[PDB]
Amino acid sequence: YAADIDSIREAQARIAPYVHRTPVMSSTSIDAMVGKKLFFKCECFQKAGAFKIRGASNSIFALDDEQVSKGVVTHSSGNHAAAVALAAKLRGIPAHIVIPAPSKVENVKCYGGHIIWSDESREYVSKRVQEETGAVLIHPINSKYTISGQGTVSLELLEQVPEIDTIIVPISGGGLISGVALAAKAINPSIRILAAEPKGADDSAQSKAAGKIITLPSTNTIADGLRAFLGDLTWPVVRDLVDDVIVVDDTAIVDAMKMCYEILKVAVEPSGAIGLAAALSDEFKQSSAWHESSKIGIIVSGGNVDLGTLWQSMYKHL
Amino acid sequence: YAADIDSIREAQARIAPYVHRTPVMSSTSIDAMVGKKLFFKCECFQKAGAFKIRGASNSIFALDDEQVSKGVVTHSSGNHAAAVALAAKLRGIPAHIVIPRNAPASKVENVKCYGGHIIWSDASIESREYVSKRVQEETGAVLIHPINSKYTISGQGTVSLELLEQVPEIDTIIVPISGGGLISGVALAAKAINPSIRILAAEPKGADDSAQSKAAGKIITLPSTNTIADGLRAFLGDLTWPVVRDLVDDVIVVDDTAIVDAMKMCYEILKVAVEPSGAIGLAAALSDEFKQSSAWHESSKIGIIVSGGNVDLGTLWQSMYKHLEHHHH
Ligand SMILES: *Cc1c(COP(=O)(O)O)cnc(C)c1O
Ligand SMILES: *Cc1c(COP(=O)(O)O)cnc(C)c1O
Ligand SMILES: [Mg+2]
Ligand SMILES: [Mg+2]
Repeated sequence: YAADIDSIREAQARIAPYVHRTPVMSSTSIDAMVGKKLFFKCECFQKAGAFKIRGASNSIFALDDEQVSKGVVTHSSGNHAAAVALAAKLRGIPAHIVIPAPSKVENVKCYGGHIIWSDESREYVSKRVQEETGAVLIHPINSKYTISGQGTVSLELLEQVPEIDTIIVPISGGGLISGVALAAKAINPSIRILAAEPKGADDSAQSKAAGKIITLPSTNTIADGLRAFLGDLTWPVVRDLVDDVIVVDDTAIVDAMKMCYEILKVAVEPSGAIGLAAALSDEFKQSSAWHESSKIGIIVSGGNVDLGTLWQSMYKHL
Repeated sequence: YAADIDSIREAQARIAPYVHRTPVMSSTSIDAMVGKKLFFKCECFQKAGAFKIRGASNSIFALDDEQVSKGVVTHSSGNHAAAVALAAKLRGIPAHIVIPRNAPASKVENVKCYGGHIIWSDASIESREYVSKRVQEETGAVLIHPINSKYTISGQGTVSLELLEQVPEIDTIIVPISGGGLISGVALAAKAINPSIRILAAEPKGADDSAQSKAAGKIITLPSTNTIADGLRAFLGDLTWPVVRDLVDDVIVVDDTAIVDAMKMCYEILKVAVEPSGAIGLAAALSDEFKQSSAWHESSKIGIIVSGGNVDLGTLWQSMYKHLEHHHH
């Protein structure tokens, strides 16, 4: 596979000065609903509001002196942008960030990212910047270094809760779940890894059922971080090391988000709540994975969400 | 004073099996805005969504078997109602919770959630008290104070025992104030551990009786209150006032738009789903009043007590359910 336990441990050593060891939270009330013990790995509390700084940090700090000196570049409309900007700030090198985009821009400026605006056009702008500067491209999902950084989530989780027997992971490009599964399977081959995916962007579930990478002409989900398709380095992990993809609709995602805010008191983004929706779902509850499970890790992947509606009403109230 | 370091340590041992040791969080972004290092003590992650289970657990578990046999009773439209119901549930005893009939549906649900025996009342304090008195007469249940008692103050002081162990370098603590139970416990424990620690209250402009009381040199009340900080509308009690008078350096008064700004920052930067009352410590830390004060110049490492996360976000959810439909359309 594109990463392994060795590369993941190298990642952990490399990024440990720069990322938070994020907390695990639980709730007896949610536990009762599911009928199992849930452990929420809170990457919403990671630097920049999501897990992606791990992969971005590993990618950037892994570059030698010669390479990194040209800066880094990426095009992104989401959490990857801020992650690259922060990782580059920590390394001391420029980050050229081609946007787009929603708030997610403010997070890049916060880290001194050099924003180069896009309108196709994303790739052309990213392409021109690369040709002229030589800046190294940092991938949101599909590389050894970001997969490896992402797997550190599993190293921490299994230190924090060593009896975890199943892990539910949100899926988009599959970087997070690939790193998580690779690290976890290496520490304990009997751990079950399950993906959580929205109905209107259910390519990963289709892919697994079809035995081949499926792409979709469009996607239809409020889980804005979950609209990508699998890459050629992540699909093999999804195919071989992930038992199943639990598919849930957006209403279930919102229902789960509501629970995160109201019960856990964690201000997650919709994409970060989907693991809980999966754990609450009939599809999961009526399955063998459920019957065999006892202690389930849930990766709460981020918390970057625009709640401007809320604030407007409050300021209107006066 | 009504409590002391020994009471608070007895509280710690008594409640340790029943409450969460809550985490401390920080943010380099917020630190740069204040110009200081902030440490958020997250009582929003405490059982029942707030710190009050500490005081309520202490009060309930301190009782002997016969005392508790007739149950416990309180009156509250807020977080205290649920804290008493939970504490009572943890010991396996009845809780008579006197609630006004017009109390938020969310706060009633939090009581039902813990199996509280609800006794309904009219909205005035006099009504709540009249009902609370009759329940005590009919049952002999023992009254659990939200603010003004040794056991409640001692339980609240465990917040400081944790926080000062978790971040020993803390030199100032900003604490939301309403009846003054939290800040009294926090101050008594913190000062005993380190008498040079600065304790600051954070209070809404539309409910600034603690600030008025400090200036007057005795307990002052207001003819009404006017704040979105719904847990901060009470007045000081005769056991909390002495501690506020002697051990709290200053009351930082902020308006409701500052509170909303600080709540927004809690959500967007810290990723913590606080209630408005729980954000006021950050509003205080961000204020001109604080930044131009002597306390700011003297301070370096500042603890902020994030006191709770129980807030009705119905408006958010309604908009989200609407948005996902349109999105599929
Ligand atoms: C990108 C993202 C994911 C999915 O990550 P992949 O590695 O693309 O599967 C999940 N949650 C959040 C918050 C994200 O930003
Ligand atoms: C009650 C309450 C306070 C105030 O506590 P006192 O002991 O009355 O000063 C602060 N924050 C929250 C969230 C509360 O419920
Ligand atoms: Mg998908
Ligand atoms: Mg007041």
